[PDB]
Order: sequence, then C-alpha cells, then structure tokens
Amino acid sequence: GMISLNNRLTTVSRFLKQGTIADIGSDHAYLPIYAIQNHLCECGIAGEVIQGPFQAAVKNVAANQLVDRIDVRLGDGLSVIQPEDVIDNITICGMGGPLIAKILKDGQDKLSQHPRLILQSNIQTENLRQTLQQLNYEIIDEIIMEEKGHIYEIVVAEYSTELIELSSDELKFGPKLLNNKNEYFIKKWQRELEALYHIKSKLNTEQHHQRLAQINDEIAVIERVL
Ligand SMILES: C[S@@+](CC[C@H](N)C(=O)[O-])C[C@H]1O[C@@H](n2cnc3c(N)ncnc32)[C@H](O)[C@@H]1O
Repeated sequence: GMISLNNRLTTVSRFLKQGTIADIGSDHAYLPIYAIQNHLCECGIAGEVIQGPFQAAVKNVAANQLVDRIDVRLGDGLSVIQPEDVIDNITICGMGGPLIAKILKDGQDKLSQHPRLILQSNIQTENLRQTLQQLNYEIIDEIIMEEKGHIYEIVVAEYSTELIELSSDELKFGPKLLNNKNEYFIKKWQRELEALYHIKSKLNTEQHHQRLAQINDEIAVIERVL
C-alpha cells in the first residue's frame, strides 16, 4: 500500500495469520496499517498506554483512510482487549523481554481464544520465554536479526493443551535460536560476554559477592554455549 516499515517490524509482519491483529504499544499504528494495506490482516486494534501515542495512532489511521478497519484504544497492555474481540494475532514489539512478560502475565485472562503471539524483544528475552511457558504457550519460530547495529529477537508462539517445559539454556538463548546459531546470535552473546566482563572491571570482589556470583555464572553459561 503506502506505509514503509523497518526490517524489524516487516519481519514480525511475515508471521501474521489472516484475520485480526492486536498490536500492543503500537508504533503509531504503523504495523496494523501496513498489515491491512498489504492484505496480511483485514482488521486491527492498536493499543496505546499514553495520550501522545494514542492521538498519533488515531491521526495516522485517519490519514490512511482505515478508521473503519483499525480501532485505536487507550489502556495498559492487554487491558485494551475487550470480550467481544476476535483476535488472530497479538503483536508486542520494541520492548524489553521483562515488560512483554509482565504484559502477558498480568493480562493472561485476555488470551482465552488462544491467539498467535508475535513478540519482538529488545533485551533479556529469557523473562518472556519463562512467562510463555507458564501460559501454556509453545515457541514455534524465532528470528534473531540486526538493524542500525542493534540485535533484536522475534519469538512466535502458539497455545498448547499441555505446558511445554524449556531448559535453562532454551529459556535464555531460545529453543529455535540455539539450534541455528547464526552470525547475529554469536554477535549478541559475544557482546553480552564483553558487557559482563566490563562490569567485573567496576566491582570490587571483596564488596559484591552476590552480584559477582550471578555475573560469573552467566559468563560460564555463555562461554559453554558459544
Ligand atoms: C519503544 S516503543 C515500541 C513501538 C512499536 N511497538 C515498535 O515496535 O516499534 C514502546 C511503545 O509502547 C508503549 N508502551 C509502554 N508500556 C506499555 C504498556 N504497558 N502497555 C501498552 N503500551 C505500552 C509506549 O508508550 C510506546 O508507545
């Protein structure tokens, strides 16, 4: 159609099922707009937690003549989801893994129709995988990619009638990403190693036993997997 998306959100779009997208903390509604303009979805919901992004989303939907196809809603996380909604995809992008985890856990009652989740985590994706496990979700695909020098992870999950247990390594590194360790996987975890050794340059070993035990364990895990 009209809108151009970054590679990060275009990658997310390739996992959308037909029907309705609910985009939580939406990018000015640009992902739902793109999804409808490109015939990936026929309807959208754009959730925003504060007024500025809310009004920008309303403006952009109007400007793209999609008022009757994308509902822009003000509320925190999955609170925007209403009981009459029929939702085929929930997208939560451009957030840290812990925030996406808290949105899904706090909003777990909104997942009863078992939509596909497409989550794009900026950092600490382990917390998100822990939460998906707790919610009877199963990771079906993962992408790890780079844009403007920042490495992002995309996690695609669907409901399972039994809880799917992941190992510590799977939770931290990704059960799909671990089995397909591409250049961006290596780059990400080498950078994390550098960051963890750099913290050890700033912490006296006499004064930070607890924090240093966690950092040294994390280093050992990454050094084993790399
Ligand atoms: C970094 S931007 C991400 C924008 C877009 N999803 C993307 O991937 O580029 C984070 C957006 O999420 C919104 N946000 C943060 N906390 C939120 C929450 N609890 N519920 C909904 N939106 C939230 C912010 O206000 C902001 O609009």
